[PDB]
Amino acid sequence: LTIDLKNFRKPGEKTFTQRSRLFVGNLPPDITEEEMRKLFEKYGKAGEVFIHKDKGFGFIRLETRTLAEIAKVELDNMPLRGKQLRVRFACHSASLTVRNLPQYVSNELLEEAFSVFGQVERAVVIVDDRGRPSGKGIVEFSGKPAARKALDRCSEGSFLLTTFPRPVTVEPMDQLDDEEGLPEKLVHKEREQPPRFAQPGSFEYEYAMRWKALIEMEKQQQDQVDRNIKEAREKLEMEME
Amino acid sequence: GLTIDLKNFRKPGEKTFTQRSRLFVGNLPPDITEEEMRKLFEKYGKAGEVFIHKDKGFGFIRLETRTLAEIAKVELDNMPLRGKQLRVRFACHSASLTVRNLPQYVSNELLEEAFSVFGQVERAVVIVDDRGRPSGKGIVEFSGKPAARKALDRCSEGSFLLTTFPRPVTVEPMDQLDDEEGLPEKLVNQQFHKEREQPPRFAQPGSFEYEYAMRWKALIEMEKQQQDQVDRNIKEAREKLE
Ligand SMILES: *CC(=O)N1CCN(S(=O)(=O)c2ccc(OC)cc2)C(C(=O)NCc2ccc(OC)cc2)C1
Ligand SMILES: *CC(=O)N1CCN(S(=O)(=O)c2ccc(OC)cc2)[C@@H](C(=O)NCc2ccc(OC)cc2)C1
Repeated sequence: LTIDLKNFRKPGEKTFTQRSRLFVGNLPPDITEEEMRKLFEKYGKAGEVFIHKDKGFGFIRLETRTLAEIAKVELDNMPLRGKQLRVRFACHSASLTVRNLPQYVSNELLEEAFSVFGQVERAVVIVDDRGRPSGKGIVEFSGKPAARKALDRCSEGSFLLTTFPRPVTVEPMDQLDDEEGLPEKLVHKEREQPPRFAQPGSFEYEYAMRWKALIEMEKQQQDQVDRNIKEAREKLEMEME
Repeated sequence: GLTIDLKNFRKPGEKTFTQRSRLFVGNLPPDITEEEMRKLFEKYGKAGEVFIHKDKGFGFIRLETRTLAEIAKVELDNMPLRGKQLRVRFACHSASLTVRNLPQYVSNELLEEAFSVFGQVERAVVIVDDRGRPSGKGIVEFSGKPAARKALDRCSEGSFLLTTFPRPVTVEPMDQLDDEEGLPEKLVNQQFHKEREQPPRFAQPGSFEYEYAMRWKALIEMEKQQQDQVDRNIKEAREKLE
């Protein structure tokens, strides 16, 4: 009910990062940076506010992500001078996936390693439901160039995180919104049928079945690819002794 | 000091007291009671289900809104109570599903009502990309494990069709993954130092690890040029059939 700013932070969490930046769209036309701060003025001070008055949307950075998530629920679809403000988390411009993490790698060892290409805001080695590592990681930098450095250096180079000499793999993080998704308000031939199970003997069944048989050979063939890739890697694992 | 003040503002339509506002609460003092647990989270409104494991030590508590359980998470995690230091996290989801091969013109509400034929859906979502286009994937979250197993089972046996186009959806079990909390330093023996005595660095060419790392690299090079043949080979058959 009543939050103490100046005491509202997850441990280690950094302030005014790209993760606590908001996209505020479907804006009124007379909107200014001054009025932007006014809407979010209860969430404490805000960092940068960039407002594309031509496109009718803008950005504002808050202190912590939870502050922004609070804001996002209090101000989404909020009516402002005729239009309904849409409020979402902004895309991360320097987010990176890391595969082939070793063990005894930790959120901190990652932030330490990747810090060599620029300022890291966050780095987390993703853990399964049993608390163990998956081999995947997240590394979010302060700005684009540090991620283009990290991306490029780790593709041409061989970046080893531990004594074990299998280098890590580094790809850009796909910026997908899996909270709001696609509502009906957005978006007739394709709807004129309901969700149903394709019934045997029908035309739609036969096509469904033609598709599922094509996924089969696609899986069978992929399976032979990652089968001998697996055992080649596996051979390699042996010779290290 | 400066503050924020809220009240009772939840979106309409959004379901409440789902698995997604359930907090795991660990490191409990052994004399913890339910009555005392609710008083603890009473800042954040009346709470739904409260569980306390038999040997005390940990429990769970449904809050109303995911965003409400966020606020309680950061204000109460690491909080001392009777000397112990509470670990607050979100509990896992026991009834979560990813769906692939979605047809176009599917929405959160359609997906939701589609999969209700198997049980109580609490959330559906059509994952979109950076330009707000559907991604072809989606999440379906049920309230109970039996519903999500039913939706799994009936969707590998049959061809579930969400629109008129006869391309059946693919329905897999949501891999439970923590990209929020990860594996901190404090949560990690002897091979530990075997492994951690080389700092992060690049392989220096002409070294017993550069030659090895190159091998690991050449296998990635193969793996990719081989999957492309398959991509090639399948995309040809895919078009034919269509
Ligand atoms: C996903 C996850 O973190 N799990 C799976 C089961 N639970 S839970 O926290 O998801 C959960 C279970 C029941 C419930 O309400 C009745 C709410 C939440 C987990 C957990 O915390 N248990 C610890 C555990 C048990 C067993 C194993 O391996 C055999 C590992 C961890 C963990
Ligand atoms: C990249 C970015 O800042 N966004 C966030 C706001 N929206 S979104 O609501 O579609 C969204 C997509 C992905 C996501 O990942 C976390 C979060 C939100 C975006 C958006 O609509 N950008 C404007 C735009 C400009 C041009 C075009 O051309 C098709 C489309 C959209 C993306």
